[PDB]
Amino acid sequence: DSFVAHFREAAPYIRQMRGTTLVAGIDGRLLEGGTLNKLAADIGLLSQLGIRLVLIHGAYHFLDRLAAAQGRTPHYCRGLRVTDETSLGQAQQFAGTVRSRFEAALCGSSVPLVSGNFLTARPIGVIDGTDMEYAGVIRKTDTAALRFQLDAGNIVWMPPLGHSYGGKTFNLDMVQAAASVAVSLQAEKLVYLTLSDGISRPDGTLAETLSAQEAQSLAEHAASETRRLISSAVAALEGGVHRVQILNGAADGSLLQELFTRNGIGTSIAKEAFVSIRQAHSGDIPHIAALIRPLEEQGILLHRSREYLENHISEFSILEHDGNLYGCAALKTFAEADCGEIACLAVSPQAQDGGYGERLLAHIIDKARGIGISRLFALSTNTGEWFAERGFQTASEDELPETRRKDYRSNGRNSHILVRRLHR
Amino acid sequence: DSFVAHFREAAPYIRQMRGTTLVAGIDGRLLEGGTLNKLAADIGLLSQLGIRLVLIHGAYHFLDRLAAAQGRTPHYCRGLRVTDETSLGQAQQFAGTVRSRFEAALCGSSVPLVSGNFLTARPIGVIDGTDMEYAGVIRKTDTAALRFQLDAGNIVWMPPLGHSYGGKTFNLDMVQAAASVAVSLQAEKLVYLTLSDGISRPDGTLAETLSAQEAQSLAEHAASETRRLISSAVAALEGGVHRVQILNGAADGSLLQELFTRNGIGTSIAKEAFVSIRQAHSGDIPHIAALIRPLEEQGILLHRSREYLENHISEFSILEHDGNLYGCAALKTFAEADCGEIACLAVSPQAQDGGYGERLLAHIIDKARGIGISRLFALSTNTGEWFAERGFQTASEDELPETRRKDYRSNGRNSHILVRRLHR
Amino acid sequence: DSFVAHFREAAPYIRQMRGTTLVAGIDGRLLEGGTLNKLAADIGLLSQLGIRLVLIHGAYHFLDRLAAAQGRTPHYCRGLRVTDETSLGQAQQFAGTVRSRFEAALCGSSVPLVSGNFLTARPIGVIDGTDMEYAGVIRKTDTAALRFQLDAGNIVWMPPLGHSYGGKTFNLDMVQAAASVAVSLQAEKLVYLTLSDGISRPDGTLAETLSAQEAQSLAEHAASETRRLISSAVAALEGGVHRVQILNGAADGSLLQELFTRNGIGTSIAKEAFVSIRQAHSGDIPHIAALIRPLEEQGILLHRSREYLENHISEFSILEHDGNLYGCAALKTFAEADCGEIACLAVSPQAQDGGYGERLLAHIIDKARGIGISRLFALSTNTGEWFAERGFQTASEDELPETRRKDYRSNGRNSHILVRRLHR
Amino acid sequence: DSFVAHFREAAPYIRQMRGTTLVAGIDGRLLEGGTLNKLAADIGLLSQLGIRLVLIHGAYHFLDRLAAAQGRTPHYCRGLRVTDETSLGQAQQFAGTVRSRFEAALCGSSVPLVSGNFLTARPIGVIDGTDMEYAGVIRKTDTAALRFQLDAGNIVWMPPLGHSYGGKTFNLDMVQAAASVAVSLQAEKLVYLTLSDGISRPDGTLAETLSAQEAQSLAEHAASETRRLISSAVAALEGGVHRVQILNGAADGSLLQELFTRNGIGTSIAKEAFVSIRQAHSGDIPHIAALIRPLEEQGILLHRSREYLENHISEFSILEHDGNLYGCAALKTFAEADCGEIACLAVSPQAQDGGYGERLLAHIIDKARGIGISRLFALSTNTGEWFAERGFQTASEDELPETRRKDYRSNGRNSHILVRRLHR
Ligand SMILES: CC(=O)SCCNC(=O)CCNC(=O)[C@@H](O)C(C)(C)COP(=O)(O)OP(=O)(O)OC[C@H]1O[C@@H](n2cnc3c(N)ncnc32)[C@H](O)[C@@H]1OP(=O)(O)O
Ligand SMILES: CC(=O)SCCNC(=O)CCNC(=O)[C@@H](O)C(C)(C)COP(=O)(O)OP(=O)(O)OC[C@H]1O[C@@H](n2cnc3c(N)ncnc32)[C@H](O)[C@@H]1OP(=O)(O)O
Ligand SMILES: CC(=O)SCCNC(=O)CCNC(=O)[C@@H](O)C(C)(C)COP(=O)(O)OP(=O)(O)OC[C@H]1O[C@@H](n2cnc3c(N)ncnc32)[C@H](O)[C@@H]1OP(=O)(O)O
Ligand SMILES: CC(=O)SCCNC(=O)CCNC(=O)[C@@H](O)C(C)(C)COP(=O)(O)OP(=O)(O)OC[C@H]1O[C@@H](n2cnc3c(N)ncnc32)[C@H](O)[C@@H]1OP(=O)(O)O
Repeated sequence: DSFVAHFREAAPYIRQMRGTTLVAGIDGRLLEGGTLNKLAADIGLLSQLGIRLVLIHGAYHFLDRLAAAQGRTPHYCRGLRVTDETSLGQAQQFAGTVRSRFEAALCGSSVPLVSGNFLTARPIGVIDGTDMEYAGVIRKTDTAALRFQLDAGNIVWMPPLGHSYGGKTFNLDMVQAAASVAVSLQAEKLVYLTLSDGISRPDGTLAETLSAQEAQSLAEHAASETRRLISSAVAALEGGVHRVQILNGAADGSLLQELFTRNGIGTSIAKEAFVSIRQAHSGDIPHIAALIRPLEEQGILLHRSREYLENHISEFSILEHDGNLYGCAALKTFAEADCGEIACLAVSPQAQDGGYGERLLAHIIDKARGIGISRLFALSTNTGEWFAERGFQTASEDELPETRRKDYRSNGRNSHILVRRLHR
Repeated sequence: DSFVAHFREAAPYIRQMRGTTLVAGIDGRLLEGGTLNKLAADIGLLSQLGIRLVLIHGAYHFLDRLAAAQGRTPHYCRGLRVTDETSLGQAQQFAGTVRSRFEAALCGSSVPLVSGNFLTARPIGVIDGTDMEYAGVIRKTDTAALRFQLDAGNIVWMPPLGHSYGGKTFNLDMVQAAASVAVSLQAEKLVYLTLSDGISRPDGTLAETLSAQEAQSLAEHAASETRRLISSAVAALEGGVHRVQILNGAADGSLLQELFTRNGIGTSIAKEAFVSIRQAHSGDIPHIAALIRPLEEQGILLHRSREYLENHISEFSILEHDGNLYGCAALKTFAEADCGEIACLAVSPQAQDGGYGERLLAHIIDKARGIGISRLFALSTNTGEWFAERGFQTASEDELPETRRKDYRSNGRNSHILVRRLHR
Repeated sequence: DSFVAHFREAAPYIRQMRGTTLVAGIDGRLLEGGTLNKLAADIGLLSQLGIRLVLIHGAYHFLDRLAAAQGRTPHYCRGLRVTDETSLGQAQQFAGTVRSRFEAALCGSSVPLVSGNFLTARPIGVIDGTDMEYAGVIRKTDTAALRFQLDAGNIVWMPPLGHSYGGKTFNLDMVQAAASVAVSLQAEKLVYLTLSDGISRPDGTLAETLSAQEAQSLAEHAASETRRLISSAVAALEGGVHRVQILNGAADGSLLQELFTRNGIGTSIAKEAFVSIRQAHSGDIPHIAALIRPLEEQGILLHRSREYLENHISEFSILEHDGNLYGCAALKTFAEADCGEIACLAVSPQAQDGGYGERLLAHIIDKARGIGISRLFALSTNTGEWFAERGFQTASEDELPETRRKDYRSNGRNSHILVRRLHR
Repeated sequence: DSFVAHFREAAPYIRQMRGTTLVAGIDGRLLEGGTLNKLAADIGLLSQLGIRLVLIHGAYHFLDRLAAAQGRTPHYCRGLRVTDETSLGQAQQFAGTVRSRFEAALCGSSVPLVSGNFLTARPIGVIDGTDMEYAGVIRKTDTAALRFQLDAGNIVWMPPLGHSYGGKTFNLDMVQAAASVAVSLQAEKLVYLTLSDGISRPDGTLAETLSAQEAQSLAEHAASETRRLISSAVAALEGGVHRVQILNGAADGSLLQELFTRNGIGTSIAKEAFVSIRQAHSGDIPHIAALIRPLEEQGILLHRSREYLENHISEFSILEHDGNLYGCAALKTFAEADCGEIACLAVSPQAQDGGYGERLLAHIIDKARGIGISRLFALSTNTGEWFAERGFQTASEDELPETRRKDYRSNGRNSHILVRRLHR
């Protein structure tokens, strides 16, 4: 399209991303090519948009491309890399050349860029018999100092090197280090810039959007490298990071396409919290009753009787935690096979505003879908916009299933009626 | 001595140094030896004492120790270094290894250390026919960003590398770069840590304390390397830096001995501002008269007559600028050859508090010294402590030269009498 | 030694002390002598080093030296002082002269010094029949206002006087007031400057370092004055203050020697928290098992069997709280009587980072010492530096007790071996 | 009146006083009586109203009431006080008792009150032969530290004591010290709380409102004590203080009545800047012409001709500085003896907004008054509210002097007409 249409398309994601923190793990290959000026520029822009940036790069591949040309062969283990003194020394060289060239590339074509001693490392030690020598993992990250630079508006640049209190230096694994830094900062987003296009499924298809479970279950059959991504992306989510993303850093302007279109072009991973939602039974009736009574009493929910719940308990879903129930929601069916109706949606006032509402609606929508329903009605007297704001369009008596149009007239509430269309 | 005596000796310099900025130019040799853990520790301490630190290191010697072992020979010019692409690339390697090892050394045996893209460079260009290729000099230093890190309490670490807006990188001369950064920050002190003990004089003697003139005149006969120090130290002073210092970074704990003892152990350089102080003549009498009248009229200065100034004008010194006079001061002599007396010391109220007072006293003391006087009296009614605070001890009528003891009794002012001893 | 050696010796304590708060209770005798210029200077320095200072002085002795010369005799009670209106009035005089002279002494030989109405007092009331009249104790300290002055870098000076909301003034006991102010500020250190050298033991020996228990048990046989110190020093520790210290304010530069040498020269008191550490029994095995399993499973701890723990349960120590166990650690012995080995050291992840690790190592070291062991080995695969950092030096297969060298080869883990020497 | 009417009366002065600084010099007698609780309360309130308070008290009278009861007699000189060591020591006692009791009184019947070492003193030295011993005057006030406490909302309390850098203490004269502190802070108001009702005139009348000149000329015949007030109040004004005030601190709630009523009850002093305003002559015509032309050209001022100014130059006043003119203003008279008219009022755009406008109107009003005019008209097309806002009420053609009503109709401008009444 036109410039304007594209700019307006990006606007909502610009809104979201603003004043948010984003930790980028970057493959060290991308710091050498012509792939460098391009992505320095894209990072520049990210800065220009009020995004707080932390950047970490790896060095494994450079190290190896020096081992190879040297006669030496690299040993990895549990996926990590045995780093001797000489190659630890070469990684400090590499970090100096990559940071300086990223800087030059960042300056010409003035964004404040900063670096410091934020990471303290300790040696991974020995694994399965094998000494990881100078392979480190992060022991203690200085979260305050970093916030402080990011507060100032500075982009933070981190090499894959931590220091120990014995005055030693340890090579860090970029992929797990970026995950750990993101967890410390509670970053809204962790972005891994790799050399592939996201993460594939069994047969060839690039996985757009994945839950942590689904990612988890891809890994059973996936190549070891992408196995390590997912495991680090899973641990990050579990640690607090709202969203992790895998892209191809080599594919021109991929970074921008991911962040600022509904599409994206790589893979995106997110963890739903635990939300036991189960089909109700006669045991739950006093609980639903207690929850729902005061809302009836206030005119928010249609009067009911215990008889109705006894005889209708199979259209009810409940949301529980540690036994106790915090929500419920019903689905009514009708003579018309295309229609459903979500009713008696409620959540404890004390567990309100945490997404329980949304999870119950989702659950009933999947329940409705799974039985052929393509039009979900909601009839509400004081909560219409909650539904309006979640895909429900305004409707009318005459659009309702015949019998419901009946009960609507004779119940007297003059509630607002809404429908949402559900597809294949 | 004991710990306590040493700690109390350091206290006054600790007072001075606190919250003050200090830019250290460091020879890159000192970043490799066992000379590294030692001086990381001393810099640590400096930090611990509330000193704002900027650190810059050179790379010339490392570069050369790579040219030599390569077959290549290094060309310098007007004292600077022709840096080709390959050696520019090696200086980025060097900076990564030196910053990482200084860090490790700084961490073990936690001080906040920071680095960023504060320098923009431009190529020195061509000199006397010779292309300096990638030899840069600083074009624009980001003074705000630096203050901001130093305000936070961070030690700033700078490599000898600036970036251009064409996305190129230029090797910087440490010695002149540290001078330029210090000038930008208006640092109170610029410290060059070298491999010699300060700067020698003609015959062998280490020059403790030098004015910029005196340094300037040593350089006519001095080795080119120390010639370049002095020229950069001179330009720094002229630019605002209150004090520049040359030490031996290799000599264990030299840094600490310089800053925190009256002694020091290297050389220290400072510029007096311009202070035309000349022997008065009959032309100045109305000016002195005008200056001095209102103070007489107030009881601060002994009454006088124009006759006295006419006939006594040769014991008077005046301080001038752009013709106009801002101060004067007399020296009286007596039958006793060991005695003098500073009198009629005065400075315009509008040029007060800038050191003019002090310069006039100094000048009369040199005048007194040069004629064999070893005891300078001052007789003041409302300004005793100005003299007390500058080496004058309390005295009495009976200590005065006989005739002055006479005039003292019969002038009636009951001014306080002070003396200062002056030696060989 | 030399200046440099002394300065480097002080550096680590300078590091510690920086930005830390220190409340000094000062005997009012020390505010009169030649002991005043000396310790104003030392306090000056303390300021110069970034230490936040609160200062409180007493007046009892001055009051008494006025009662005596007056005919009057002073009555104390439960160790405190009955202050009538007239002597309350004289303590306000004393505070004005002592604050003014401390100031003058502080200014000449410029540190920001501040004072205000931070203390509200209430009357101690009546004790054992006796009216303490104008003897107050602190009712409410304005902790915010004080932090605020200390944040500004000001030294706070407090007289032993609080005000009541009835508009009355109450004399405060310096020793207990300094303890209360320190508790409010949660100061890292409380320092009492007295006229003796610390606190003695039964027979003559100056007690260098004491736990609160040990101090507590000295007091059963100690002179009443030092009894009151310890009781106030104990309550301070219990209240949060990390460390309280008793010195001789009269002994020149004692203050500096305490803070900045390993030695010190007075007495120092600290409270260990509660840390039930007991010899394990067959009941603890499932708990240790549960703790230790997942670490085995991860390769951090040597595989074991329940049989081993059943038959080896006597070399195990466990750390408990409210029944539940949070840590364990074993000591192995060998045919060589000089050798031991700490093994199976572990702490719950949820109670990690609170010093439990350290307490278990300490406990096993005392256990090893008490049975003649002078060389403690530790064999760790992924936790060597935890031991390196706590007095363990690197070792080798050949240094191990013969049998352990055996098991080491044939267990296959290629863990790192460390030893620590333990003396008499 | 009623509470409401009084509160509304105070409101406008509350507006003015808010966030403004007020330095109070307080006679030390007022710190002892029942006059203490009363004025602590009134100062309290002042604080409660957002007024930044600095308070300084004297001690002379207490000192003397100790000299008298001792046999000793006090010597003053040029109005100041010879303070020996013993009485310097007693003033430190006095300051401790007065600050403590003011505090108690301030607390009961919680306002933050602060004190520190803001003053450095130097000895007045010797005057007219006489040694002022420990009589000091302020050498350097720490203006930053004080602003900083006042910024925090703290009331600052200062004793009449400064310290020297020789570690000595000097008694300060409250009256001149408060003037010097006020000048440093550029305080909006300096308030001297004495034991009389303001400053009298020749015959008995309390002087309400005085210019610095008028105060100056009262002093030729005034008692020495009030002579010293005026001289210190004059120097303060000249130094920047907008307004100094003399009250009776003993008269209950005088402080409040001064600040918050149009009345006041003591005396108030203010300095007009220099404002050469002189009757114009034929020399000024080109200058007025140049000033006034562009405003005519814009429709702001009635067209004129040079002829009119030539023949009418005697009704013109001009405001000059260094020769150059910055303003002018005319007064027209009419057949009606009660009428005047201010016209052709103008000020250079470059000297606008500094009160020149106001000074010209004032000058013409005095000119009009002095010739019997009781109704000043102003006819303006684009500047009515400037006049509305300065005592002019709206009027109409028919209210104008007959001839002016004529010229008004036939000039065509439909300017707005305003009048101001002027009385005896
Ligand atoms: C068809 C029907 O069943 S009609 C009956 C609907 N149920 C009721 O009205 C019961 C009373 N209300 C509730 O119980 C509400 O908590 C629910 C069920 C609507 C939503 O529960 P939650 O767990 O709080 O839902 P969820 O957390 O997903 O959404 C919370 C958001 O809904 C918004 N919301 C809550 N009530 C309303 C409302 N009455 N109108 C508009 N928005 C609302 C909240 O403000 C909150 O806003 P936010 O996104 O800006 O923070
Ligand atoms: C023996 C004799 O001639 S007696 C006559 C001495 N002359 C007079 O008293 C004339 C009146 N005073 C002056 O003219 C003063 O300016 C002088 C001549 C004493 C000093 O002139 P400056 O150029 O201001 O001297 P300089 O700048 O070196 O020192 C200024 C410092 O002196 C301090 N100083 C100035 N006057 C005095 C004083 N009367 N007492 C104590 N210290 C003083 C100022 O406070 C300033 O203090 P700082 O170091 O804290 O900022
Ligand atoms: C010989 C042997 O038994 S080998 C087996 C050692 N045990 C294990 O490795 C079990 C896994 N690790 C643990 O259980 C760790 O908690 C322990 C036992 C080593 C220490 O427990 P804690 O109660 O946390 O000890 P403590 O609180 O005294 O010390 C905590 C500090 O140790 C540091 N530390 C923890 N693990 C390590 C490690 N693997 N390497 C280096 N330092 C470490 C922590 O970072 C923390 O650092 P800090 O001082 O900068 O805050
Ligand atoms: C009857 C007659 O002579 S009509 C002709 C009046 N003269 C003109 O209009 C000439 C154009 N204006 C001027 O020359 C204006 O500067 C003057 C003469 C009105 C005032 O001159 P100043 O020296 O600026 O007067 P002064 O400093 O006492 O007052 C300045 C204030 O007047 C206010 N003021 C200035 N012009 C106007 C205006 N046109 N209307 C309302 N208020 C105004 C300014 O905003 C300023 O406001 P402040 O008090 O909020 O800061």
